[PDB]
Parts: sequence; C-alpha cells; structure tokens
Amino acid sequence: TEYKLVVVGADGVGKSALTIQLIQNHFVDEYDPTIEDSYRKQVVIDGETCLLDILDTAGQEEYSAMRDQYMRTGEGFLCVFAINNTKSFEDIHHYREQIKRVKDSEDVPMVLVGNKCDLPSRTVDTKQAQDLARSYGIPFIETSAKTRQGVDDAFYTLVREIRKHKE
Ligand SMILES: Nc1nc2c(ncn2[C@@H]2O[C@H](COP(=O)(O)OP(=O)(O)O)[C@@H](O)[C@H]2O)c(=O)[nH]1
Ligand SMILES: [Mg+2]
Repeated sequence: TEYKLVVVGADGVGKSALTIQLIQNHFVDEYDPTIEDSYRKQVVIDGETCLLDILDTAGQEEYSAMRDQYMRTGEGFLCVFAINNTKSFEDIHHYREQIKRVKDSEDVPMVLVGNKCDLPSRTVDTKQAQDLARSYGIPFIETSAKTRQGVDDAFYTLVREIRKHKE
C-alpha cells in the first residue's frame, strides 16, 4: 500500500539533506498494537504512507551489491543534481537510463530536481534542466534543502506521478 520513493544522484548533491528536510515536516506517530511499545514512526506525503530510500554511489556504497535492487524496488525516483555542479547534471541521463533498463519500462515515475538553488554560483541554467525534463516527459523543480524552497513540492509531485502511474 505504501509508495516507495528512491532519491538518486551524484555524491554531494543533497540527497540526504533533502530527505531529512522532508522527514522533519512529514513524520507522524502511528498506533499499531501488534509492535513493541505500540507506536511506529511513518512518513505521510499527500495522504500516502511513503517509504524512503537514498541510492548512494560513494564511500562504503562504492562497493555495494545493491544498486539494481534499489532501482527494482523503487516505484518513483527523485533524480537530483546541484545547480552549481555541471558534472552532477551531466550524470542524470545515466541514472535515468539505468533505472529504465533495470525496471524494463519506458514509463517510470520520476521528478528532476535541481538542488542548492540558494547558492549564487550557478552553472546549470533552469532552461537546460527544463529542456531535459521535457524530453523525458517528467516534472522539473529547483529546490534548496538549506532554505526549504521547493522541497515539499518535489516530493509531493513525485507522489502524484506515482499515483497516476498506479492509475
Ligand atoms: N547551500 C546548500 N547546501 C546544501 C544543499 N543541500 C545540501 N547541501 C550541502 O551539501 C553537502 C552534501 O549534502 P548531502 O546531503 O550530504 O548530499 P548527498 O551525498 O547527495 O546525500 C552538505 O554539506 C550539505 O549541507 C542546499 O540546498 N543548499
Ligand atoms: Mg554485498
């Protein structure tokens, strides 16, 4: 019943920062008398209970066996680059292609996210990102995990993309 969200993107673009900001404003306690202490934390976004995972590619995760499993399990993907990191934007296509290959699907719920939009150093223009998202047929939004600009909108939009996909 839960929606399975996966955050992907290059090291250091802000995947964890965004996900922490999302959890901070969306966690709730849920009464469940079948578990120890009778209460569990859940994340609820736009009325849906959501599971959250970050696909990390660096540090300990460089040696991981789990990359394809994250892509098979996830139902929708936040594809994150940073607006001050041209290489992170160039990396997006590979992430999208891998997800499509692993899921063997042309239609995978996805949102393109340009994070760190609070920073004054910009090397990825809004138009470059919007043209890429239009080619993919997916939404594009700029976010800042520092100021919270766009964070809720990015996750809410992904939940709606997954809801339309589930039909
Ligand atoms: N200025 C600014 N810094 C950010 C933003 N998001 C993340 N950071 C910083 O960028 C660094 C990498 O963030 P992190 O969440 O670890 O990235 P991850 O490797 O993609 O999970 C950290 O120092 C964060 O504080 C943002 O929107 N604006
Ligand atoms: Mg292993």
